Amino acid sequence: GEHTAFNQLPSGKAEYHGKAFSSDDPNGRLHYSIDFTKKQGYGRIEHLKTPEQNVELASAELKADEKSHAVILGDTRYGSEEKGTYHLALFGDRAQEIAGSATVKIREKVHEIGIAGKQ
Amino acid sequence: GGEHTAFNQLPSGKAEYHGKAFSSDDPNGRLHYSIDFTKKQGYGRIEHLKTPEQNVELASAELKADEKSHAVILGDTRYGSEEKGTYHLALFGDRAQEIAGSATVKIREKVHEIGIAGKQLEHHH
Repeated sequence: GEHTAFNQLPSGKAEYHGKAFSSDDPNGRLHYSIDFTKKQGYGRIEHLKTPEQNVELASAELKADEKSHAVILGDTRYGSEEKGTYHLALFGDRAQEIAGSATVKIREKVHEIGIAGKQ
Repeated sequence: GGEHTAFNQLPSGKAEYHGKAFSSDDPNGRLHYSIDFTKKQGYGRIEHLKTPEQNVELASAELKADEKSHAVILGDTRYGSEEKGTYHLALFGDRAQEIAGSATVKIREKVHEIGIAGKQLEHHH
């Protein structure tokens, strides 16, 4: 439901699975891990038909945005090279859900990928 | 080519963006978005998604620099004037030719993620 407030973050670690969908491919999958104690998250997009869109969602810090909402802003990578960025927001009293998006630049073309996951 | 617009490379005037709005179950929506570069404000709307409540207003929000000096917009999503969530956009190209990001819409305690992307259709001063 509501955005998880940064100063209301649950304790420990969480694992998320869900969908990754581009404008022409609704069939990708998201895997994402959050360590609430270390304030860190990372994951990956998989199963999109374009191999280069199956990016690593590189290790990034869990921080507050200007509305005090718990967010993660990180880099997207493919073969260890930076391809763009991703933005995730946490939802629920226990950060049960994550949603946001990722960009992947392929041959000077930017691809926008919607991402969503649940514990 | 395809790089983030640096906040100090922003054009002036106003630009209109048209493009796609796509949820995990509906790839056929449309984005309309206006950026007033002089006032550093943007707003728009999502339309043509089959679920009426997903056709949100992307409320007026500030155009600012992110931590990498990239031009971005973070604002609220609304439907019937009520807040439904938030949206984020990033600007791409040396003249902010494109925008891409996403919007969240909460419907009956369920959060819906909508991918959004647009290209400059019109620019005036």
